[PDB]
Amino acid sequence: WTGATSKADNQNVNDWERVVVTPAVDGGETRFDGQIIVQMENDAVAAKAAANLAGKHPESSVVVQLDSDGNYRVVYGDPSKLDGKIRWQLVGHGRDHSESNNTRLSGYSADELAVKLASFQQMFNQAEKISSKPDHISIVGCSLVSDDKQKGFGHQFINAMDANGLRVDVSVRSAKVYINEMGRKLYFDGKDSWVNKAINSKVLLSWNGQ
Repeated sequence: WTGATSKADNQNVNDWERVVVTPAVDGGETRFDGQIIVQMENDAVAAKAAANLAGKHPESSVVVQLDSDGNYRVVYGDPSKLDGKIRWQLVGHGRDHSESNNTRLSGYSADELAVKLASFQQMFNQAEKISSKPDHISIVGCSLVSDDKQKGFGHQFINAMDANGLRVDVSVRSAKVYINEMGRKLYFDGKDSWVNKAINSKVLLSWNGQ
């Protein structure tokens, strides 16, 4: 399991596909007062997974599509309701690329991603006339990748974010997709198959401040 084999389509946000959000009928409870869900590539799995996350908390979630140039569009929700400390969820495919140890999320190394998000933080709040900053960032991979490469990117990302002026807690996990004809939520193996895993793994990194 080495994530998606395709090339990340992360350019020209205005040409991306949009998915309708449907309010989850058993949403649940959440810590956060609100959240921004950032879809980082034009991919059907990512677009749907992003919409599914927003569905869980339809009244307090904002879905944003964001390309490599820093351009974005709000495809769901009301950013004006975002205030204070919130959650970010990043949705895309993890990919291992040949000549390096590391992994990349929607085309970006952890450092490149941190630079773009720090820029997005500045631009988005000013454009939308709001005062918000992430308290926690959840990385939601749409392709199955091993536990260790998940942990590796997470550690790189949380340090890179801090070097760009944003100290946030970071979690990393793989998303499941409900497969209607199979009637089950399954993981995409990054290539051509759905995978049923009995056990889900999630790593949570947090600043101690000690």
